[PDB]
Order: sequence, then C-alpha cells, then structure tokens
Amino acid sequence: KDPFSVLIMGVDRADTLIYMTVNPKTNTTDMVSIPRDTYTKIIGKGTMDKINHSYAFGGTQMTVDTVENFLDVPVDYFVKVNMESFRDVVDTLGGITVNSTFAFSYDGYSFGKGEITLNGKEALAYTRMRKEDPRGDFGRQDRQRQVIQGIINKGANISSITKFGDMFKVVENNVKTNLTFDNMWDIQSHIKQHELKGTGTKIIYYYQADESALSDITKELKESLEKKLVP
Repeated sequence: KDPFSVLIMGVDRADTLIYMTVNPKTNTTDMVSIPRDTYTKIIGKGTMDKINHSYAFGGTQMTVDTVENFLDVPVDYFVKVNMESFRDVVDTLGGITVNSTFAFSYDGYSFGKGEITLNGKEALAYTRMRKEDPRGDFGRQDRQRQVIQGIINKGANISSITKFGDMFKVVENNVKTNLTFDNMWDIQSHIKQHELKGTGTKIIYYYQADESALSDITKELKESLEKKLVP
C-alpha cells in the first residue's frame, strides 16, 4: 500500500520520541528523533512546555497531538513502550538484537560494534549508560530506540499464532500499539535518519529547535508521505 507514519514513544515521562515515515512501495524509511526537553506547545492544554511532559498531562493522545503540531505532519500509528520494563519485555520475547554503532563497557557488560543479541538485563544496561557516550543524550535516546526497535523486530518475526498470542498476553501491559500486522511487518529492520538541529539554553534547562531546519525536515517528511495521483 501507500506511505504511512509511526511515532515510537519510550515512556518513563515520554523521554524518547522517534517519528518515522514508511514508504512500503519504495522500501524507504525517514526518521527524526525529538529530544526530550524540546520546548513546544502541548496540544489540548494551553501551555508550552518540554515535550516529554505532554505524556504526563494528557497521556498518549496528548503526546501524539503535540508531536503532530510540532512537526506539522500527521502520525498514523504509534508504539508506546515502558522503558523501565525493558528487562521483562525483552525476557518475554526471546531476547532481542540491536545494531550497536559503537562499542563500550557498562555494568559488567562489554557491547561490541555490530549486530549483537541482548537479553533483558543486557538491554537495560545498554540503555542506562550515559556518561561514556560521546553523543550525549541523543546517543542514549538512540540506544533506547535501538532496544525498542529490537522488540518490534522480534515481535514481528513470530510466525506461530499461539506464541504471538501468549507473548502479547504478557507484554500488552508494557507495550501499547494501534499498528496493523502489515504495517508492523513494514517497519521491521533504505533508511534516512535525521538530525533535529537546535540549541539548549540554561536560565532551568530548555531545548529549542532551529525553526528553519524544522521547516526543512517538515517539507522532507511531507514529501515522503505524499500519495501520488498520476494518469
């Protein structure tokens, strides 16, 4: 079918936000990571705040509305994961795999560079590391995104109806979604990750996006989401 969009939320509250467009025809995937502190209007209320606080005020629906108004593109589907439960969730699946883009050591483990398989405790540690990541909190957000995408990949590669249903029964408390089967299989792990440019200021830390770069990435995502009507 035709291109759609997915908002990945990692919740604690909504400290990880990855907006992504999928074109299943041209096999393409655009993606942009929204930093936790990004200052914007929270839709439904009458306040501008850190975007990650929208979840604490209106739940999922408020967060998706805030992300839509911020990016000026619609989000069709969402995947919300409670990151504090990574362990349980990754243990309930058969463990997951991540594409670790750089090697480090943390909490007794030494994660190498490449496709590596993680159990629950390893995934939690992989995501809790902060100081030794030269990317800062974009890096931590990227590693949490990696674990969430590994969960998605693992859930999407279950062929057995029974194993999927039992898995779901356990996991649905910590993983919410409105995806279809076809779409979840579409977003399984070419790719185009995006850098949301901006500046952080301390008056009490805030982050504010480059208005102009935001306009550019909104144009990019819009064109990626278009339904072409030709003769």
